[PDB]
Amino acid sequence: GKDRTEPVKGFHKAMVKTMSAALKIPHFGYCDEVDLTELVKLREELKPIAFARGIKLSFMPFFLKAASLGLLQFPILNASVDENCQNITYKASHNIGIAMDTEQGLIVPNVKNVQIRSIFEIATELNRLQKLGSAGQLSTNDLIGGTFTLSNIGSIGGTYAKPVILPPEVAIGALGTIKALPRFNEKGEVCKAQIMNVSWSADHRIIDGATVSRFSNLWKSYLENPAFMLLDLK
Amino acid sequence: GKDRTEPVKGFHKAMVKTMSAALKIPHFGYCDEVDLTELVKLREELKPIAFARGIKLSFMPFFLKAASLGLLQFPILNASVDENCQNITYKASHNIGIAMDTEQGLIVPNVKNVQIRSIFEIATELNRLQKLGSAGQLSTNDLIGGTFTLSNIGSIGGTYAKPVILPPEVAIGALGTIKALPRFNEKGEVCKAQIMNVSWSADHRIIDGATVSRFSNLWKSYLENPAFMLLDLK
Amino acid sequence: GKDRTEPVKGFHKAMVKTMSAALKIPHFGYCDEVDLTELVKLREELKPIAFARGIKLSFMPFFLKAASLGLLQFPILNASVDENCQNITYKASHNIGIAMDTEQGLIVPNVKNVQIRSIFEIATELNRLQKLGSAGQLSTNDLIGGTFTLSNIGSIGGTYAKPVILPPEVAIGALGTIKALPRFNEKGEVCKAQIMNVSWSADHRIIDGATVSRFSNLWKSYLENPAFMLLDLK
Amino acid sequence: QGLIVPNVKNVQIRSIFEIATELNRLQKLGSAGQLSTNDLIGGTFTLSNIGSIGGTYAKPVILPPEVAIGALGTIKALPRFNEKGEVCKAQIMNVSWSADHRIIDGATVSRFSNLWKSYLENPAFMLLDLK
Ligand SMILES: [Cl-]
Ligand SMILES: [Cl-]
Ligand SMILES: [Cl-]
Ligand SMILES: [Cl-]
Repeated sequence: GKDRTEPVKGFHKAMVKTMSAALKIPHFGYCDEVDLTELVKLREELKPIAFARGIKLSFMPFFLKAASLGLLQFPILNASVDENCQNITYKASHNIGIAMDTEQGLIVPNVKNVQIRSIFEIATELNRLQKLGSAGQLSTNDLIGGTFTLSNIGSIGGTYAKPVILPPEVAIGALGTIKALPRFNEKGEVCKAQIMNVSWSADHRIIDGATVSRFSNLWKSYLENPAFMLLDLK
Repeated sequence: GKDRTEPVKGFHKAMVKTMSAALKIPHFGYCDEVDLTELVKLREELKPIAFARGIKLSFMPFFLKAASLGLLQFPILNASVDENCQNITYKASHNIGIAMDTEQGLIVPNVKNVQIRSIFEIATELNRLQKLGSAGQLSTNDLIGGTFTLSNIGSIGGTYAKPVILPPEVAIGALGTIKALPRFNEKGEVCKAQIMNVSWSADHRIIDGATVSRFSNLWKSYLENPAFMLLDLK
Repeated sequence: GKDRTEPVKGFHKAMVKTMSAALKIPHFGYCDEVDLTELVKLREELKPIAFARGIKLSFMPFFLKAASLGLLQFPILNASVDENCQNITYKASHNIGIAMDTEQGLIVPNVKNVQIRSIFEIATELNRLQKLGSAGQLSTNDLIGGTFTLSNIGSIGGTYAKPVILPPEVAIGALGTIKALPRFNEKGEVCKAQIMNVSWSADHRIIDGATVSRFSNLWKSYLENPAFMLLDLK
Repeated sequence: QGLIVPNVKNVQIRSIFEIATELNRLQKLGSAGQLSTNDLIGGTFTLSNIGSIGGTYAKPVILPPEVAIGALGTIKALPRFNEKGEVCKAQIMNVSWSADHRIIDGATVSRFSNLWKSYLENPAFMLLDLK
């Protein structure tokens, strides 16, 4: 009825500080659309195997593994920079953060070493981080060491977005809602295509547009043609 | 054929300062598409009732009422924040600004108290502000006290945007051109759908992704299905 | 397979400076889609004539000429601003930059005086700049005096982007991938339309929303209706 | 020179692509009669791709002291019912296993076979557990 004023208190303090720190990073946005039809079908095919094994199989495990595969080719996107971008540290480990909101705000735990983990393992670690995350039970280790972040806004809504890079990282993707839209196939006939938008933000002080674009294409070729991931997995 | 220097003077100075103060806000962007097929139809129907009552009715009053509805559920989006973001003021009134550009620069009049006004009353207030706005006669009271802003860029053109938040507000939305596109219906058949793009920017220091996304979904559902708006109005 | 730290050195130092400088600019984003079906056709009929004169004709010359035609009508976009944005210098020459990444990232040579050059002249000049750029042999003068930049991200991939303005310029545009989509014609029939996205960033300290937008529609109208460009060419 | 059987080492930590690379290598060497001791030794299990020449089914001979071997026949397009019940082009291959029945029982080879098969009938199934 009247205006209420309140302290930003406690845990809400971290977001203020994280997001303010991101003012120092000149964001270059790059977006695309990804045709996820073959992926949607694929997820359906593996749904029963993963249920049998006790896991719920979402799309994220696929996005994560493709991102990682992509980071092998473009390792500069899995790097950090110092106070004034004097120096860059390339990080061997793909510790990929998953953005979450809680009643206490923004939390980003990461799956460690995605580069040596299978899609099934990634699914398992996601379930774990999510359960812990919703019980307020994430460890310090779950939160530190993140090298790269994906944010599935698409689980609530949206198409395109402009996500905020988390210092000290240099890049973040936001995934929008998967939507059936009319699109042409190779014969030029109108099909049902499952279309997802992706939006990357990159620190343009050390990531040029070709890097992020080509990374995006590789990420996207992997998801549009899942079998392509098969080639180099062991 | 020749270069020319000029001072930024007078009313142009104000835009320099607002936009410069916005640099302190870490902007998070979130976008969506909205099916306005029922609303376009609904609007054609109310046109003559408005014309009879002396009012040009556009889409904005609907966008305004629906924003105020969502803000009731997500009042943090109608809030303000202080010098270095240590206190939130949650603001009772929904003073929603309509961003206009004048032969004089950026001007943001608002509709006071949208939460206690009807679409028709909002339309009346919009007509008043346009009369005065395009004549250069907006008054101090019409300009001040804004809590939240929408910007109808699509009255000129466009799809998505990155609007710039007006301090000390925490969010702003931009609406694109309503435009007919091929889209699937429930039966999986190809229809004409009146599609509009929405682009929100929010102060990620105190507004997380889920809040802007859920707000946006709510706003969207009020517009995709105007019937829902019926339920709670008095 | 461990971390490697490294100095940002040599040429990459320039990208850090430029992009850091761009933080002082409150970027406003405006985006749209452009129907290039006629243009694509048009280019197909011209390739032969230009191949016959020893010039590869891409889309870029068209985009450049149209931008140029638009800047004649909206000259504030081809302007520069000083230290805390107190004076605007309107630039007579349209020296449009073409953002390129080399094996050393960001290089932005420009075509001098687009306002007085033919599309064929612009193609020619773009060809000169490619030859040089990929040989790492662009000269000083090729790189200075830029007044406005285009960045054709879509020659790799992409739909929308949030490009970074290059001080002391006040605007840049990014062009996405040209992609066949299902679109209604005037009869209300589903057609194959050759669609491209454009994303504009502008310094909202001195360029307002209506200015970017109307400039964009003009540019867009020149491309959707290439005949329109004839009217005032000499 | 007759029968020669090199093996790809430690397949379980290699990708399809590395395996392909090793095959081309062993194929090259084999042709030039240049295979090393180390290439020929230590095999634990054998495949014979008879269908690079011909055949459907086969009875391949186990290589002591291994306990199993698979022969692969020619991939042929054959008419087969789909999920509906309509005739389709199906790309059909035969596999014949021989197993030392002193220690390998019928369910084992068969259950092994099914697993292999479904990996190949639904290649996406392999995506799932590779690293
Ligand atoms: Cl920026
Ligand atoms: Cl679309
Ligand atoms: Cl930011
Ligand atoms: Cl900004």
